Amino acid sequence: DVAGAVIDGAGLGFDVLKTVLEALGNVKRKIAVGIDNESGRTWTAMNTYFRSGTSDIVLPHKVAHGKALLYNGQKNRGPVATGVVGVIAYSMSDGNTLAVLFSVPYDYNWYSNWWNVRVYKGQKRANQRMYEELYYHRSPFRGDNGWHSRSLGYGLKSRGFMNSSGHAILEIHVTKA
Repeated sequence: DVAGAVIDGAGLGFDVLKTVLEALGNVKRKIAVGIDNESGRTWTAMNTYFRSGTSDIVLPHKVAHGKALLYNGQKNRGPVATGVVGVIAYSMSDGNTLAVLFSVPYDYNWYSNWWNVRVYKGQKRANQRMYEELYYHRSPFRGDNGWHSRSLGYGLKSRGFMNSSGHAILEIHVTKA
């Protein structure tokens, strides 16, 4: 229980991500993240940048082709009106970086769920700079209960889904172009 689980790629789906959410218990804002590695490359965890919110687990360290990683986060605990906003960075065996943005706001009167995926040339750690590119400059997807596809370059693509609520799930599949 130091890291999030690694499961058979084919196992990843809505019910797995709801089980992850349920284990966090009834906190106001929380996310279950599932990324299926069908990239044909091994991933090695770099880091998670939390702009807001926290996790009691670290990224699964090694995620082979054919494996999905499970991850989670939740709002900072106590009377702060914040959500859970951060960036996951994995190193790929080609020397590049797979980056995932998740954004779950406190106030749905004015803000909505957002996610993003991208491949960076070389070894790039998750930080505020990467958050700002993925959020403000690289056409994030809305957590609109819709599936979205994108060509990542570097011979990969993504297909993913995020729901629209404060109890958020983010399912992503990286496959071969």
